[PDB]
Amino acid sequence: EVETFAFQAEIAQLMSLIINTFYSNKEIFLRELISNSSDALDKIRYESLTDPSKLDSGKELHINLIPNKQDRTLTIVDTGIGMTKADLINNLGTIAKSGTKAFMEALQAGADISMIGQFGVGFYSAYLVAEKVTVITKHNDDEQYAWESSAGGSFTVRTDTGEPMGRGTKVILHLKEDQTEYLEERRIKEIVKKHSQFIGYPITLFVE
Ligand SMILES: CCCc1cc(-n2c(=O)[nH]c3ccccc32)c(O)cc1O
Repeated sequence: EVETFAFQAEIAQLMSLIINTFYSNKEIFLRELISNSSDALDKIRYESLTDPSKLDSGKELHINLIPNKQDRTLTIVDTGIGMTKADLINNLGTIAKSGTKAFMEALQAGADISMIGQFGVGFYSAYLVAEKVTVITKHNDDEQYAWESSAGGSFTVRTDTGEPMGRGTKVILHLKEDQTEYLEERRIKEIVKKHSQFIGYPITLFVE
């Protein structure tokens, strides 16, 4: 059972802009995804202060970076609060309609694509380097779901019965053929040190 949805016009326009605009500084996609993981981890940390049972689905708060050269994928895994099915469908928990508007207005006032995260739509910077993105998530209040999109105006949502996660979100980037540098250990280390050196959770870079 696969459900197919149309992106709202503003989000489809944002995705087309990220895919078709000439912009060389693509590495910022990783900072944006680590930042989103950190926000998810802050949220489960805060909720767990008053209700420690929210950590029954996993006490470890961390971020893993998993490159796979054979599949040409870079996966970012976190054990944050996760997302419900309703949040996935509602632009992955983002204010994507108003955020896209504010980002578009900023771009005309002197901003560049690297400032995308300031408008709450940093997730979509994944399309600077990925031809397809799969988001697997598990929130304490819902079942495990997989969201997927190759852009083109639509996304799918399905239940995910393979590999239960416990709690959190997994973003799988199916890299564009000319963006395989982001699977190289030295390149990932460089980007984490440059843009994410002070994140408040352990970031483990897996090796092959
Ligand atoms: C999948 C869209 C963006 C994104 C979102 C999340 N995320 C969640 O899964 N729950 C969140 C609650 C607050 C902030 C970000 C959250 C994440 O853990 C990683 C991630 O890359």
